[PDB]
Amino acid sequence: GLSDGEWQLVLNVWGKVEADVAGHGQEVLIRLFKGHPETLEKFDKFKHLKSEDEMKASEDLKKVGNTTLTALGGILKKKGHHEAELTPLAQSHATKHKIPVKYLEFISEAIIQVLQSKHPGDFGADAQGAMSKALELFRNDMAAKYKELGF
Ligand code: HEM
Repeated sequence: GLSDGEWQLVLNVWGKVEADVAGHGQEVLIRLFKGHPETLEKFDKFKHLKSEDEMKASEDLKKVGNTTLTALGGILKKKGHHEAELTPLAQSHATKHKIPVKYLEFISEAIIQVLQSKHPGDFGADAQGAMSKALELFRNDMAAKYKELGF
């Protein structure tokens, strides 16, 4: 339940992400791995990255980051009516990448932390609150799909 007004602030912030998705994507993943290092273990391609300097140099990290944020933007733009963009995501993350719902909370916070560090003048009190409700709706739908898949 975001109001139209909140969907709008979400989409205005998202616009800044879209002017550089791969740079924001890389920062988001280095923020999650620095803050919850155990999340790094689900990424077989990144098992072996040892420093922030190796994460910054990694070509595959830039790509997964990019892919992650392109898929999130596609959902957000649906404004809550994302059942179909969401199912395949839940299927893959539940059954193949095996991501627990808590990890969805860690990535939500890295996303907020990156928007906050990069766009402080555009990520005021209002945009913070709208963004945060949108990520929460996203986690709650994911969790519901998980339960339904029997996980
Ligand atoms: C914003 C929430 C997320 C979105 C939108 C997202 C999106 C995606 C997409 C679109 C793919 C590629 C296709 C697929 O396998 O479904 C992918 C792959 C993957 N995701 Fe996520 N993801 C999210 C959260 C996470 C989290 C929190 C983790 C682990 C902590 C994770 C782990 C993985 C792994 C291990 C892969 C395979 C990557 C590879 O080596 O190519 N995802 N993700």
